[PDB]
Amino acid sequence: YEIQRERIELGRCIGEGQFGDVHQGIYMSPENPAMAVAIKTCKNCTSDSVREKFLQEALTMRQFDHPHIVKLIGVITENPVWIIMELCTLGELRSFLQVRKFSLDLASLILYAYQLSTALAYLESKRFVHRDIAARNVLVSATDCVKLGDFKLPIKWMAPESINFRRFTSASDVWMFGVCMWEILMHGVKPFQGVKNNDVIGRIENGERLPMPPNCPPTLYSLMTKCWAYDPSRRPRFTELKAQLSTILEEEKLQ
Ligand SMILES: Cc1nnc(=O)[nH]c1Nc1cccc(C(F)(F)F)c1
Repeated sequence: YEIQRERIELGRCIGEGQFGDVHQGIYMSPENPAMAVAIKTCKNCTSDSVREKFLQEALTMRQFDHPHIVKLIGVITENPVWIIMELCTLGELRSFLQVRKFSLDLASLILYAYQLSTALAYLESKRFVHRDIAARNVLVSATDCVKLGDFKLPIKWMAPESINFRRFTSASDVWMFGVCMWEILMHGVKPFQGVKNNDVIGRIENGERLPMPPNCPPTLYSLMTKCWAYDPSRRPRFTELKAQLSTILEEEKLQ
């Protein structure tokens, strides 16, 4: 997986990552003389601590093979350290939804939820817990294809047991997925706008939940609400979410 730096032509900055800017570029490879790629960079990669955390993402992504999870292409492990990834040419999901708010039909939004559910059912099948499911970590490969894209706490997305006890499980991922579905159906609006991170848990404990997005199907909102059961053992698994989203999608496409 090590790639010679001379094989990479760094292009334009496409966005911001947790560790530094992400660029588009070209990988001039034996298999493909002009492969379009994304290049993740890391500020302060001279710190062993930071570099270990950065490159851990690449190690993680290398373990997965799924149509809706972004693929690792390789790494450059000399300063400045870079991770070379599959390029998703339509960019981050939140930006995409906000810009295309009035060009995306409901069927596409449900499709995106469904595709993410397929990725997360796959991770569940491997007993992998993601811990940070949110629209900010999803990328758009085509107008009909989204992918999970990325391996201070995201309190507004977290399950109550995660906030209270720092416990993350497959069940907490489902809660976060519920929030991510809400985000999609809200065209990339963040949950709990105007609320302080410290006041989120009080509202959750008081039985409050994110409201039904405008134009959201009732079957779909009901599914979200099931993801947000206080007791983790009452939340569905991703196999059930995927099946229900497929039926909802098909009902929408028949409309
Ligand atoms: C990991 C990855 N793989 N393929 C990509 O095409 N982009 C990626 N990451 C990423 C992270 C943050 C922001 C943005 C951007 F450019 F805004 F979309 C992209």
